[PDB]
Amino acid sequence: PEEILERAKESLERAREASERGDEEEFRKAAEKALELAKRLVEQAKKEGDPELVLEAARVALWVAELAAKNGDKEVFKKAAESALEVAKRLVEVASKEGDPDLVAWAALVALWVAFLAFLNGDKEVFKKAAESALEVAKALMEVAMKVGAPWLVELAIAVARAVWLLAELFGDEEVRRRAEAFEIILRIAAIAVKAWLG
Amino acid sequence: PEEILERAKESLERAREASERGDEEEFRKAAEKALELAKRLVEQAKKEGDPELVLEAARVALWVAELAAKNGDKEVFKKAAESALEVAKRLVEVASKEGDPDLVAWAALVALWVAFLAFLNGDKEVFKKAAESALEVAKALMEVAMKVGAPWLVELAIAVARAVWLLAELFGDEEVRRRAEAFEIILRIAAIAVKAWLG
Amino acid sequence: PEEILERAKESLERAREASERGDEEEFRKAAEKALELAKRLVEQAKKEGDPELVLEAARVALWVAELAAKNGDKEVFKKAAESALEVAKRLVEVASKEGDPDLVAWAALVALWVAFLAFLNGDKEVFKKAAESALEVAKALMEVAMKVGAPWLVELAIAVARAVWLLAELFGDEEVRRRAEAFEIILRIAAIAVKAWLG
Amino acid sequence: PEEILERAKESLERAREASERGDEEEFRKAAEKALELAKRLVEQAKKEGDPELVLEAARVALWVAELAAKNGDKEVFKKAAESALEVAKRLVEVASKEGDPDLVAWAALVALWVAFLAFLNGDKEVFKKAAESALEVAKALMEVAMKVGAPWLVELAIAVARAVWLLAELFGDEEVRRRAEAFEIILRIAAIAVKAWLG
Amino acid sequence: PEEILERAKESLERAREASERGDEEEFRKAAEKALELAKRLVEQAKKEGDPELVLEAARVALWVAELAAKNGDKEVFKKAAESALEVAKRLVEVASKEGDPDLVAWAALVALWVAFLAFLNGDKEVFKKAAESALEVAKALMEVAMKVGAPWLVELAIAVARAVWLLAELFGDEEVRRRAEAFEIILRIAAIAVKAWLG
Amino acid sequence: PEEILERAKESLERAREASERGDEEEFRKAAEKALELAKRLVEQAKKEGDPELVLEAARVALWVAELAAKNGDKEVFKKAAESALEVAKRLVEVASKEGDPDLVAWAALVALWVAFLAFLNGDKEVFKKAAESALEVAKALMEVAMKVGAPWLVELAIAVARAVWLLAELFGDEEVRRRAEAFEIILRIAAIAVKAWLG
Amino acid sequence: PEEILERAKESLERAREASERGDEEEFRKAAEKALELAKRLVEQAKKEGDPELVLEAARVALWVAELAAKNGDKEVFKKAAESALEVAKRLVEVASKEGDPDLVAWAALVALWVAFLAFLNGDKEVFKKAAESALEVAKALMEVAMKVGAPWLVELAIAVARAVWLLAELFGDEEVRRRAEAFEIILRIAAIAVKAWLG
Amino acid sequence: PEEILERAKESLERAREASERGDEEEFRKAAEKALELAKRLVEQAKKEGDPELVLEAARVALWVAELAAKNGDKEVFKKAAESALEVAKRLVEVASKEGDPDLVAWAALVALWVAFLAFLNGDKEVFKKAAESALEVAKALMEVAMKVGAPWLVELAIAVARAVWLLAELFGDEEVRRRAEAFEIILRIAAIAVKAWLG
Repeated sequence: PEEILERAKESLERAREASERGDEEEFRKAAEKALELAKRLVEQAKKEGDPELVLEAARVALWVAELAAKNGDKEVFKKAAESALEVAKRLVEVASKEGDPDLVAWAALVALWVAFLAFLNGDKEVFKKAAESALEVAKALMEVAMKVGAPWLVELAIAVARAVWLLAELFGDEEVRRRAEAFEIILRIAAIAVKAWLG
Repeated sequence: PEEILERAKESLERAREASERGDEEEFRKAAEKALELAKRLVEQAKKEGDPELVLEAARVALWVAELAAKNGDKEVFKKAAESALEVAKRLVEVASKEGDPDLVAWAALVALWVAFLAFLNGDKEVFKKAAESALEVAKALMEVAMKVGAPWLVELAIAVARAVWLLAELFGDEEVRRRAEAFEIILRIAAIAVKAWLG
Repeated sequence: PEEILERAKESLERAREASERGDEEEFRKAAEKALELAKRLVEQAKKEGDPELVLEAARVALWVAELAAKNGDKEVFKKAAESALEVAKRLVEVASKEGDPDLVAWAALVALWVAFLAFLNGDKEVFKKAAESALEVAKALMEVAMKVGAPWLVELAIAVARAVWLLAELFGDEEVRRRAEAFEIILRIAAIAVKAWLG
Repeated sequence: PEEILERAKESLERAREASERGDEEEFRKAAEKALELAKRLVEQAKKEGDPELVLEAARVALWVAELAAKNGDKEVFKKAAESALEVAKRLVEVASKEGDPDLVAWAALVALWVAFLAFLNGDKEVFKKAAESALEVAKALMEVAMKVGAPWLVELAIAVARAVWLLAELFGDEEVRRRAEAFEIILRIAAIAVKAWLG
Repeated sequence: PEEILERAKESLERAREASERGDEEEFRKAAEKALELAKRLVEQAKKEGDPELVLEAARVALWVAELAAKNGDKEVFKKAAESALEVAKRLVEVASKEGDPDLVAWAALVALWVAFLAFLNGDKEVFKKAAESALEVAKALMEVAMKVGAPWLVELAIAVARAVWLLAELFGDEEVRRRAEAFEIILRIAAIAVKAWLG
Repeated sequence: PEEILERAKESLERAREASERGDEEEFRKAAEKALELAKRLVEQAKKEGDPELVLEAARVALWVAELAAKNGDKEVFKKAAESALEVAKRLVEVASKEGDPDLVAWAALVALWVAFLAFLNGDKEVFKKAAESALEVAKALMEVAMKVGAPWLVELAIAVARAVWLLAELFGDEEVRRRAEAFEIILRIAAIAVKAWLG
Repeated sequence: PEEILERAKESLERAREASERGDEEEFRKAAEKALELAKRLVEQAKKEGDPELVLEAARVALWVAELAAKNGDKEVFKKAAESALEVAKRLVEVASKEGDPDLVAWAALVALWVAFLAFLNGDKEVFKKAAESALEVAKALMEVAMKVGAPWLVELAIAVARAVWLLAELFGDEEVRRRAEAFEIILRIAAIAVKAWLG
Repeated sequence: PEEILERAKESLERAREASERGDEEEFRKAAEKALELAKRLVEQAKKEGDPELVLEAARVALWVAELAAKNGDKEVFKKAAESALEVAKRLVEVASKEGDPDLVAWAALVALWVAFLAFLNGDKEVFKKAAESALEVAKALMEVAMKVGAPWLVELAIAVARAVWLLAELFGDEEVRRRAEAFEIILRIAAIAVKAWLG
């Protein structure tokens, strides 16, 4: 994972330099190499039981995504966002498996950041994918909160729902906005339930 | 119940894989097998006096329902929601029988989640069924609260009424909305009564 | 009263099964048998000085009423609501006779529940009867509060007035709404008087 | 007074039964007999120095008035309200004579209840008479408060003024409403004066 | 003063009886006799240094004024209000002479009550006279407050200004309203000054 | 100063009697004699170092001004207001010379009272003169506050600015209103500065 | 500096007398002599290291400016305001050199007072110069606050920004208003930074 | 760095004098010399590991930028702002490298000040560059806050986001405004996460 991480970082540097200079071939090549290396690192994380590696792969994926938006190359941006959301899902899975809150919060932040990058570039499709992943992460976040105490997870989940709603508000995807509003309502109910259970 | 639970879980995995790959025959087959197994597990729960089994069958039913909405296959979604509401009713029954609050709260959450899935898919019929079941659960929730103390049940019941109202607001079923508003009023009254009684 | 109560309960079960299956003859027959048995039980309560029997007869009557609304058979629903309001009046009478607050609160809740069932079915006539009975119960509630202390009865009475007003608001019976608003005003005055007297 | 009270109560029972059955001759006869007996009891109260008798005569008069409104027989209702207001005036007189607060508060409540009965039946004339009597009672209430301490009388007086205003608001007698608003202003001033004096 | 007071009281009783029966000659005769006797009593108060006599003469004058409004005889009502305001001025004078707060507050209340009686009868002329006298009393009230401590006089003065403003608001005399608003502003300033001085 | 004060007071009594009777020659004569005597008394105050004499001369001038407004004789009212404002300026001067807060507050009140008298009579010219003098007094008030502590002077100055603004609001002199608003802003700044300095 | 200060004061007295009498030649002559003497005194202050002399020269300049506005002679008013702003700049310089807060606050007040005088006379040009100098003083005020503690400087700076904004609001120079609003925003940020740093 | 700093300061003095006198050749020459010297000083800072040198170079760059806006020479202003933003980026880099909060806050303030200078001059291009750099600094600020404690960094980051939004509001660059609003939402989420993590 260490050599993998360093190679992925150097490829990200290549991609940033190619974006500043204005390359495409090296741009997409280093980008997809970084995503392949990040997926390989995610594989290594589960084969060797390391959660932090998943988070770092997510961060690497996020960096690649941000670069695409500055660059604007959508063809690679979509692949990067798909990778980032998949890594977020894997993070949720391993966190619910182990019972570690911080991983869930990082998953929620990764989902929301993919959403924000979409909102910046203006890609309604990946925006919907991101919002769906974020609401799913809110689900799993409330569930973990119920499982392992940590009341602040409840507040974080409600706030993530509100954030998804407001982001859909600015962008305009009323479908996503309706999903988010209904989810905030039902999550307020579940929140009162879990708070009473634990506290 | 254990082997039953594992078989139902594996059938749910089959259904999820069939939904991602895009199957229908295996999709509906594994789905209805999961519902049949969940109903069998509900039977086993009462024949062997286990409440938690009812909750797990509800969760399994809920998972199947969510999948239908992602999939969109309404013909199975309606059966799944009917099963989920019936399991919620059984949960209310056994909870009022024993005097266990947590079961009632889980029933309310199951009803509201069926409602939210309906709101997502946009099926006004099952939405009305879900809202009615939820208000009934609020009734039984206030009743138990009066029976076994636990004041937080009162707040949960009022909040469930408010949630049903707001969900009907977003969807638009003004009939359900009127039922919910009137129910919130009369429940505020009953709430002041029960709070004075217990506290 | 015990055998009477069990027979009334079994008749209620008959009525529920007939409503689910879709009967009318057995429906109305078991319903009117339940009401006759509940009135007989009310008789037994006074002849043997038992208040709780009155409350249980009220509950049985309420159950029959709810069933009519799900069923929609108005011809029996009106008789059931008339019975329920009469039982509420008897409850008020015996409570003011003995000086027991809880009975008065249960009377208020029974009146409001008859009102809510009317609002559900949409029968303005019985709605007016229910609202009148509820305001009368608020009168007697303030009176008892003055008699036997228990300040919370004051808050309950004001809240019942507000609830009658809001229910008339949703339904639309402006006459009942005006009665309720005027009654809330004069009850706020009486409330300040009684609070100063006792506290 | 005791035999007088019992005879008046039995006549009230006659009147209630005649109202339920639908009589007029016995209705008005028992009603006017009850009012005559209540006035006789008021006479007995002053000739034998008993304040509580005045309050009970007021209550009896109030009961007769309520019955008229349910019945709707205005020709007797006006006489009943005139009697009730006169008894309220006598109560104010004897209370200011002795220096007993509770009697004044009961007078205010009697006046407001006559007003509310008028508002129910819709008789603007007696409504104006009632509002005038109520404002007069507020005057005497502030005066007693200044005389015998008891600060809560001040709050009760201001609240009675506000109640008269709101009742005139619902009914519509803008003249009475203007009287009440001006009276509330000047009573707020007098209230600050009396509070500073006593406290 | 004692025999004078009793004769004035008996003349007031004559006037009340004449108003109920509907007299004019005896009405005006007893009224002007009462006012003459009250002025004689005011004379006696200063010749024998008794402040309370002034207050009682004011009360007697106020009673006569109220009666005129119920009666509506304006020709005597104007004389009564002129007398009452003059007695209020004399009360202010003697209070500032001696340094007794309660007398000033009673003067303010007398002025406001004359104003309220005018507002009832609807005589804009005497209304303006009353408002002017009330603002003058507020002036002298702040002055005394500065002289003899007693901070509550400050709050009473500001409240009297606000009351004059609101009364002019309901009646409509915009000139008086403007005077009152400007006076409230300058009195808030003087109030902050006096509060800082004393406290 | 004593004989001067008594002669000025007697001349003021002459003027009041002449105003009630309706004189002009004696009215203006006693008025201008009172103003001449008050100016002579102001001279005596500085020649013999007595501040209170200045305040009493101001009060005498204020009394003359009030009388003009009741009378309405503008030709003398303008001279009286000019005298009063000049006395206020002299009061500010001697107060800043000695360092005595109360004198400054009395100056502010005198200026505002001249303003209020103008607002009553409706003389926009002297109103502007009064507002200018009042804002100047607010300046000197903040300055003294900075000099001799006494934080309440700060609040008094801000309140005087607000009062000048509101008075200009009612009257309508938008120029004066703009001056006052700007002055309130800059005085809030100076107030935060002085509060931090002292406290 | 002492003889210089006295000569400048006497020239200011000459200018005030010439303004009251209505002179121009002596008016402008004494004015420009006062400004020349104040600049000479500013020179003396730095050559002999005395900050208070700068403040007194500023005050003298401010007095001359005020006089111009009462007089209205713009040709000298502009020179006076230019001098006052330059003295304010010098005050800021020497204060930041030494590290003395009070001098900075006095600079801000001088700038705002020049602004207020401009707003009075209505000279948009010098108004813009004053607002710019005031915002510059706010900059240096935050900087000193960061340098020498004294948190109240932060609040004073924010308040000066708000005051500049409101003054531009009343006058109408939307450009200055936009500068001030943006400056208030960025100063709120810098304020949170400095508060966290020090406190 | 010391001689470099002094030479850069003297060149800044040359530029200020040339701006007041109205030069262009010396203006741009001293300006670009100052920027070259500041970049050389930034080089020296990293080659000799001194963070404060970076901040001083930023301050020097900021001073040059301000001067351009007063001067209005855009051709040099753009280069100055580019330099300032690059220095801000370098400051963020070295701060995240070492783990020193104050440097990050200074970077945010530098970015916002470049933005404010742009808003003053009205150059939408550099305004967008500045807003982007500021949001990037907010990102790195939250990241450091998570890294090295110091909760106040969280509040500073949220406030910087709000400030960028409001600045875009006044100027009008709705694109930048949308970026800022979305960033504030996602930063509120990240803020709740980091606060829960640390505190």
